[PDB]
Formats: sequence, C-alpha cells, structure tokens
Amino acid sequence: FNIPDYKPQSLCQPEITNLIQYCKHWLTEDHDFVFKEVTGNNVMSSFENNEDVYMSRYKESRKPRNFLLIQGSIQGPYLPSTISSDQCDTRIGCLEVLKVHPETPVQAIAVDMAYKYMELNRDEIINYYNPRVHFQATQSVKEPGTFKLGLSQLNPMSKSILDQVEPLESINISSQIQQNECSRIIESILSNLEINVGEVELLGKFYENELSKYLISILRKTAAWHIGHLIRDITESLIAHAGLKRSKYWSIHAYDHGGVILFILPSKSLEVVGSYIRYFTVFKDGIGLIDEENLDSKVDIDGVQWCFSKVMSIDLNRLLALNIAFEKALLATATWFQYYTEDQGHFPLQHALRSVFSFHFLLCVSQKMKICAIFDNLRYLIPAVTSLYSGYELLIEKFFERPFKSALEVYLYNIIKALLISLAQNGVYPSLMSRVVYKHYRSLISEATTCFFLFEKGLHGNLNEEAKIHLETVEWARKFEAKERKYGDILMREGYTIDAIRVGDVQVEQQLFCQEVVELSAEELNKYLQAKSQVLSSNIMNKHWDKPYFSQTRNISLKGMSGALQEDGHLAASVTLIEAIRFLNRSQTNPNVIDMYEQTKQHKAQARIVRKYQRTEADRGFFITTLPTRVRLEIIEDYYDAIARVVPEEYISYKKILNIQTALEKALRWASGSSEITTSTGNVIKFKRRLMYVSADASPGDNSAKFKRFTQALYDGLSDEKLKCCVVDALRHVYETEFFMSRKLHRYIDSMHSEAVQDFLDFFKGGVSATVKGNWLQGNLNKCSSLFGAAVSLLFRRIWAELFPELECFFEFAHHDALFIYGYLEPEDDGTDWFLYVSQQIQAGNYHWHAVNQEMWKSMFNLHEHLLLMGSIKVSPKKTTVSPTNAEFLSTFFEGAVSIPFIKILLGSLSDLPGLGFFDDLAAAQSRCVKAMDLGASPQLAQLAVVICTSKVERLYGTAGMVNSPVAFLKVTKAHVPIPLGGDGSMSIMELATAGIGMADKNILKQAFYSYKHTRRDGDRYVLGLFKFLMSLSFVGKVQWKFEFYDQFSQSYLKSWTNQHPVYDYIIPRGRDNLLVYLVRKLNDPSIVTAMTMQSPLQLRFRMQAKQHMKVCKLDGEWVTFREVLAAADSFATKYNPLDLFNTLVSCTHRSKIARTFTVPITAVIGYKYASTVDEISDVLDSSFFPDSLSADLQVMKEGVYRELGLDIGLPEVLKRIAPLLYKASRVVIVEGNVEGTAESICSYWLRSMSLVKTIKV
RNA sequence: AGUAGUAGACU
Repeated sequence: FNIPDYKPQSLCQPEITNLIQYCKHWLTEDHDFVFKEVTGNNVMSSFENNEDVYMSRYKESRKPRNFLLIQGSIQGPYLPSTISSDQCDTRIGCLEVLKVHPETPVQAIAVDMAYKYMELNRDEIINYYNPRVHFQATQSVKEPGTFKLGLSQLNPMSKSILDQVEPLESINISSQIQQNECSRIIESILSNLEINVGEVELLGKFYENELSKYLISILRKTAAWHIGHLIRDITESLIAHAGLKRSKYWSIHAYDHGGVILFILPSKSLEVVGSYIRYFTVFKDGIGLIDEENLDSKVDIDGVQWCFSKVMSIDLNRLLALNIAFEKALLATATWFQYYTEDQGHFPLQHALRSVFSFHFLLCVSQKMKICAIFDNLRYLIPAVTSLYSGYELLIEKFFERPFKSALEVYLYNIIKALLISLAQNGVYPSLMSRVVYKHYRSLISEATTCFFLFEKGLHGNLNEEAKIHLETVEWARKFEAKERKYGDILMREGYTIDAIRVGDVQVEQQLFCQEVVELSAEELNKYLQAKSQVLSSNIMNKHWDKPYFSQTRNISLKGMSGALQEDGHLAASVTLIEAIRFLNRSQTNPNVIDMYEQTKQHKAQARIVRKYQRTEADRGFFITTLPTRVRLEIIEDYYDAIARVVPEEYISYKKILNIQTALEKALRWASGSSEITTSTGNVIKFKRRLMYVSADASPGDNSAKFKRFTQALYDGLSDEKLKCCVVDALRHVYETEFFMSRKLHRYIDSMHSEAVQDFLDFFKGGVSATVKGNWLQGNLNKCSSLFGAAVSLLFRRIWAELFPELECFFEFAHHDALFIYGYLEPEDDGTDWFLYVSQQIQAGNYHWHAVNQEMWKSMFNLHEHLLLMGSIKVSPKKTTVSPTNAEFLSTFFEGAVSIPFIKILLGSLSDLPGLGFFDDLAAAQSRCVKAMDLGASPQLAQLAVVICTSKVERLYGTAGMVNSPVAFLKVTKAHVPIPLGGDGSMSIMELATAGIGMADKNILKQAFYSYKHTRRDGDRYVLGLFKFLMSLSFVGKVQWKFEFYDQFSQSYLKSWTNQHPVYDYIIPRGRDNLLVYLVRKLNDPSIVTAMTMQSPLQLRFRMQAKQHMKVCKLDGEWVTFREVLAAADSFATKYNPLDLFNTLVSCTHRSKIARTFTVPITAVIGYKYASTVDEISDVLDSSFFPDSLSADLQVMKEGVYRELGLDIGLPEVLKRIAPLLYKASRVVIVEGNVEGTAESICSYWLRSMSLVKTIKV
C-alpha cells in the first residue's frame, strides 16, 4: 500500500501585513449596512408599495376559484357507516335524486346513475354488498361495490361530462371590496365548522383523564369532529374504488341516513402514475363544508334544498391526505393545547380552542399548493419583523410574487398582513388563528411551524417543478462562463491577488476567490491544529486507507447511482449495490480507495438531478453520480472528516444542540465582566459588553477550486505529503462536471419555443448533457465547505484583533446555516471622552478608526461579510436577522433556552409506514411517538398519538370485530394475544420510553411460562403453543406478508454457504469471492428487493386496500389469507404439549429547557466465536480496532452474560439468539433546566411532567 | 370541469 506521487498545488507564502493594510484602507470608505431597521411605518409602507403596483402584473379575475377538495353536510351527530346502513341509505338517496328535473350536466349524470341503480335486480343488490369470497359476478355487477352503466343509456349532457377530459388571473388584493368578500366567505365556512352539533400507568391515565376532559371532551361535540369522521368514510369508499379492476366502473354510496350521496365515475386506476379519481357529491344544505359559489347547482325537491357539487379529480397523494385529515387536525390542536398551557400557565378556554381546531381542519381539507407556499414564506416573515435589523423589504417583496386565486388565499393575505404590521409596531405576541396574546416568542413561531407541517410533501405540479430544478444550475453556469470569458481560465482556477483588487481590474464577486485569504485562513486553522498533532495523526489513520473498497457498508447500499451511457443519450439508473456487484465481476481483486481512484480517473464526473419531493415552495436538488465520482468524493470527505473532528467550531461532523448551547453559554459568560481603557493622559473610560446575534443563512455560486490551495496549506501531522497531494489531485478532477437533464424533461420539451424555453435549450446545445464548472453539487462537499467557513471566520477574528488592539472585543460562531456572535463594546457613560479617544487615534495616522466611533458592531459585520465574500461565501440579505436576544440555528429556536418543533415527528406516525406486516408497522408507528416524546412532547401527547396511530393501524389491517379480528378465533383474551398475531399492542408510553417495544410479548410468554411452572394449567399451554407456532414459521417469530445479477448463485448454494460460513452474519467479507456471494445473498433477500421494487412510498400504503382478504400471508409455502393463519394457530395451540428453550428466552429479564442525553467494537467479538477457518479469522481481525485484546474481551463478555442473566455462550444455541441484546446496549432529550444526564434524573422528569398544571413530587 | 401553472401537462 503506497500512494503514488501526484503534483502538488503551487503556493505563495502570503503576508498578513499586506491584507491588514488592505483591510485598513477598506474601512476608511463609504459602506452602507445591508439590513434595514424594523419600524412599523416601514412595514406598512412596504405592504402599500407592493400592493399598489400589484394588479398590473396579472389580469383581473371575475370570480374566486375553488379550494375545498370535498363538500358535504351533516344532519346531526354522525354515526359511522356499516354495510347495512350503506345499502339502505343508498336506496333512500337514489329515490330522492330521481325526483329531480335535470338541467346542468351534473344533474343529468346523477339522475342517470341513480336510475340504473334502481333498476338493479334482486340478486345483484346482494352481490353489490358482498365480501370478495362469496362474491360472484352477475349481469351488471362485475365487482363488489360497482355496477356497469353504459353510454347508450345516457342523456346528451352526461356525455359532455365524460368528454370534458399570458398572465394569470388573480383577485385584486389591493381592493377593499374583494378583500371583504373573500374574508366574509371564509368566515362563513369557519363559523360553520364550530357549531355544537352534540355528542354521539394508572397515574398517567388519571392525568390523561384531565387532558381528555379539557381537550377531547370539548372537541368531541363540534361539527368539525363529525364532518372529519364523515370524510374518513367517503375516502375509504374512494380508496376501495381506486384499485385496478374496480376503477373502470361506476359507483354510488350514501352516508348519514341518505343525506350525503357520493357518485364515483369511471376513471383510471391509482396504482399507476399520474391518474385521478373523479367524483361528486349530492347533499342536503345545512351544516357542513359548503362553498356556495363553487357548487354546481342547487335544486328544490319537495321543499328541501339539495346541493350538487362539482366534478372533482384527485390524485393518490391528496386522497391519503384527506383520509388522515381528522387525525392530523386533532394532533395539531393538541400540540397547540400544550404550547398554550406552557405559555399562559393554564388550560385554554373552549371558545379559542374550538376555533383553532376548525382552522386546522380547514387547512387539512384544502391541501392546495398555493397555501403551502404562503405558510412556507410566513415562517421566515415572522422572525424578520420581530428582530432589530433584517431583510424584511425583500421578504415582503417576495410575498407578492404570486397570484391569489381562491378566497382562502385572500383571507390568508389579510390575517398575515395584520399580524406582520402588528408585530413590527410593538413580551406581547398576537396569535394568528384566535384572539390570544402570548408571552414568549416561541409559542407564536411554533404555531406557524405547525400550520406549515399540515401540508403533504410533493403537492407541486410534476412537469413544472421538474423544470424549475434545472434552472438554477443552468443560470449559475451561465454566470460562471461570463466571468471565465472576461477574466480568463487561470484566474478562475487559481484566484486573484490583493494587488489586482487595488489596481482595480478585479472586484470581489461571488464565483471568485482570493489567494491570500484562502492561504491565511489555512494558517489560522493550522495554528489550531499544530497543537493536537497526535490526535490528528490518529484520526487520519482510523479512516483506513487500506481497508478494501466495497467492504464498507456505504459502498454496497440502496442509494441510487447512475450507470453507463445508454442509447437515447441519458444515463442508466441503477442502485449502488448493482454497480458494486458489477465491478467485482471483472475487478479480480477487492482494491482500496486509492487504488480504485488510480483505477477509475480517466472518466469525468457525471451527475444527474432528481427531485427531493419536499414541502417547501421551491423543490430542491439531490444529485445522483456515477461510481468514479463517488470514489473521489469518498477520498476528499474522508480526509476532511479526519481533520474536522478536532476543530470545535465546525458542526457538520459533530449531537449538535449540546455543543451549540455550550457555545451560547460561553458567549453569555463573556458579557458578565466590564472592560475599560486607560488613555494617553490617563483618563479611565468604562465600557459595557453587549451581544448581537447574526442568524446567518445561505451556494451554487461558489468556486470549488479554493479548496486546492486550502488543502495544500493544511497541517495534518503526518511524516510526509503523499496523501495530501492525492486529495489535491482528486479535487482537480471534480472541477468540471457533466450535467444530464432528466428523461422526463427531455420528453416534455419535445411535447411542444417562447423565450425562456429557448435559451434553456441553447444551454444544452441540442443534447441532453452540458458541462458545468466550479460546481458544488449539493451536499457532496459539505465537510470541506464548513471547515473553510470556520477558517475564514477565525482569520477575521485575528484581523479584527490586529486593527483595534486596544479594544478587548469578542467573537464566536457555529458553521453548520451559521450563527455569529459579536461581542461589541458600548461606551457606557454619556461623556464624550470616548469620542475624544477616537479623535486622538484618528488624527495620529489611524484613519481606520473612522468606522468604530458609532454603532461599531455594524463594522464588525461589514468586514466579516467582506472577508467571507473574498472566500466566495455570500451572506444572504433576505433571510438573515440581527437581534440582541433571539436566534435560530438548524431548525431550533434559541433564546439564550432551546425549543424543538417535534410536530413533524408526530405527523409522520400516521403517514408513511414501511408496509412489512402488522408487527413491523405497529412497531414503527409507536417508535415515532416515543421519539417525539424525546424531543418535547409531554407524556399525554405521546400517549394520545400512540392511541391514534395504533387505532389507525388496526383498522388499516382489520384486526379490530372486523375482517381479521383475532378474538373471534382464539381462546386467549385480547390481552393475552401476542402482537404478530394481530393482538392488542399492549400499548403505553411510560414503558416504551423506558423499556423497549418488544417487552410486553416477553411478559405474555413469561406469564404463561411461570403459571405453567407452578400449575401446568391449560390456557397457558395454549399461549406457549401460539408462541411455538410463531417460532416455527423480535424475540419470537413473525408472520411474513407480501435486479440484473439476481441469480448467479442458486438458492441451495446460498443456503449451503450460509451454513459453511455463519461468521458472516456479523461481518462483511474482505475477500472477493465471499463478497460476491454475500452480495448476491443480499439481493435475493426479498425484504431488500421489496425495498427496491416499491420505491414510491404511497403505493405500498395504498395497496393496504388489497392486502386485506387477498392471499397475503405466508403459511406452509402457500400465500393464504390472514384468517387461515389464525385457524392454523388455534389448531396447533390446542394440539401442543411440551420449557428450557423458553427459559433461555425469558431469562433476558413552567421553566425554560435545555438538552441532555439519556443512556441505558462488539460485532467483531461476536464474530470471533464463529471464526473457524483462517480467512474468516483474518476478516474478524480486520473488522476489529485492537485485534489482540479480542480473545480476552470475548471471555470478558462471556462471564458478563453470566453476570446478570445466567446463561452460557459456550452452548451454541444461546449466542445466536441474544445478539440483539448486545447490539442494543444515547437518545438526546429536550428536558427542563433542572435535569442531569443520568437516566434516573430524566426518568423522574418524565414522571413529574404527567400533570401539565399541577405539581408532582416523587 | 378538477389538479396544476405567470413553462405549452394529465384524467
């Protein structure tokens, strides 16, 4: 293992005095501070000046458009729908619709569908409402739930419905008339979802009786609650109809005693990409979600009025969004509840609480892109007007770069404008959705964060957001080429000098860097690295540059990689693992990272861009690169990671909130003392110490060639420079980058060149690829960039110390985002002796004391920003704030304090589950709620989320009396059923937060076993029989539910190899051939290829419609149902009769807040036992740090197992089973200010926080 | 007609 000798980077040993002289000249100049001061008049004026020049940008519209995705009403307290009530209500409703005289085509097709339903035969009405086992296809009813109407039986208007498959219009928001109208409409809706319709572990539950009273017992009565339970029914019917074989037919369902009818039209199925399900409703006008201007019509039928809504078309995303809408609104309102009680100190009153619930529900039902964009902008507008200086001018200017199509948008504009003006005018903090003033700032921003998270990800239009991601890369590449044809290639790759600045031919733009600044920044970082030479030499060795490639985890993953160039002109799209198996089938060795770089470097760095599907209003990047690109980036990030481990001010490679708040605490500690100065004559001038947080924010405009001169000048504590020159040669190869436009866009552009399309097509010069230079490629160089930023800030600190040595200032930072702290110095007294000192310095040559007389922190920021710009870093003038109190870093609101939003974690427990069974999804959903308990959510919220997500799962599978309700079959009570047999979850939060998830199963088994060992009773034998049936087919079994190189090894070969080499169940092979076999065994695993062939995560959650009755459980080599698995379970458990196998498996036994850590190699030891032949032992030795303490530590572990359990691993059956026990042995916890990192002081905090208003001692 | 958009789409 030798590194070849690459060419080093030429250097030019700079002088700090030259750049100090430049900075002195730069400070005696005219520089205006880029952030404006925040005044109420300036904010009102910005709203006026944007509002007046507004309507000339768009065309005025005549009516506000649609925003409700479904309309409906309720006669009273809703009762959910069974199959019998569906049939009777459908007959009632189609009798009522046949009395209509049709006019508008919706009425025509509703009358036709109802007529054909009332022609249905006596024996088809049976097969309409029939389970899909006894079902049998008849004349008009081919699927259960559908019928078959035909287009020869249709009124001429109905075929018009079937066949109906420059500036934008916008409501004038500058007009008080239209603002009053849209506000009146939305207040009518929101006022209508609040009417009191009327109602239809023991410690935690007694307190939860107090939360359930003050929350659920008030919100259980409202109209919004029952309408949410109704939308759930309508969406269950739509999801049923959206399958493949069903969607090609018609349907009619009815709800609420025949008060709401749902007509579903034939449509293309939702299993395929880009399809819709069209439908409409017919309903009695009354209490509901009604928007009367987007109803199709209203008729009068024997006195009562009926609303016919429009024909809606919905995608698969918004359908699941509306299916979970009740749960989302309820979870977000309970979140609001906790924040309010924490803030004010008691429970909210029922009037504001009901209005909050209704607002959340309306947002959950709209689900439009244009409202998501509004809340996206609002979370930036809120800190920009409560800060001292900020860029609110440009933010409010971007708030107006949209049309306001519907009426909910104009209503949102009004309430947002009022909130922003009232925030700038003024602690005191007005809420947005109620009439509540807050105390702390965190409550108000948390409210807007909660409203932003109610919107699903990916609401953007596909072919219009897929073109908007290529645009940024193309236009920054145009900028770079402009600079290259103006300055020449050498100044682009090498940088300018300070003499070029002051001659005046180069200016400090953004895609250009300074030679002196880069090298002197490296020199400051070097002065921090020269100290810890030992640890720095020992980190560069522990990255292992001679461990072979492909034998790391990351190089054999599931992450997507480009492949070889096709025929159409694009790249392939394989997976990391496929290209790992593809290289090894001609490599002939398993080479290491330097020898793969030496192997694959004549190829250029291809890349491709693929949407991240975020919720923010402009969707971002994510690149997919080839293998040679991934090699070079591996080399560079490994080097820079080893170096950046020992630098405290770099926060990428580095449990972030702990270190952040240590930095804040240090900085607040500096401003306790009081600096002062003695003058020439001996005047003693006293000063104060202030702080000024600059929450910075920002990167495609950034030359990647500054890193070469930064890398070559870094001290690393090595005996030579053969690795450094290889890192430089790797960086010299990521300069240029071929960029490929995706197939979707290339097709789309050909399905139609205006003006903005034609220049974009001229960039690619009539191909699919074009070269970019000096590109960052999203996060593929993050450790580099954050170390470079921290270096430049250190350079600034020393330069400020050497311009004003008299003044004992301060400085600190944090480069994830970024948070700079400036410890400036206030003259304290009112007397002019400070101004006289500034005079006495300003005549005596020191002209640069001109920028320090007044304000002064502005000059710290100006010089810091200029040095950062000389290193190509541009601080954003739009989303930066400046205030002497609050701060925001990497999505956490700091105030000195800490506050995580955590609502993302809850709203992810309802949406998106892995789809791997009942047990698997139950565990994932409950693990989300424990994780949200970690981050701020009090025991009762995580309890409510546990209850809700568990109920969602048991209804999504049917194990509740339903299709798979196991208590119909089994002789054990629901308490005693194991989990993976659809049993009761045995669910709590105060146990899952402390123990694990699979403890309760242990309990069930344990109970029977212990009862058995004392009584030999009968149902306990049955519990053991169920557990044995689980083990035949987690610390028990689980029921199983429902690619180029995928069979180079027949399955018997993989089984025989799995027996011959059972050490590899812990350890990745280092040789080639065991690796090729170990990797095909990783393919043929069908959990893995399940995770590859079902990549869009909506499809699997939606195919939980089919996965009910369908043959979806493995049993005896047969896909069967779920009911026959329970049949087989009861059979075996009543025919079972036996202990010590069971014994070896049972014998594993209001203040402000801060952030602590809760805590209750190894795999190489557990491999050392199964080490048998010489190759396997050499693999175990490579896999281990100190490879000769190993045979000691195993013995140390051995008796340790006998220490507290009572087992021997010198029996082979024991050690295969309790390997998870010894994997399992730091979840960060946002806990109050009087908590210590020991787990027994966090567990007391959780118990003390069971009551939100009353005190608890323990 | 719905989703979407100041980039021509889909049912």
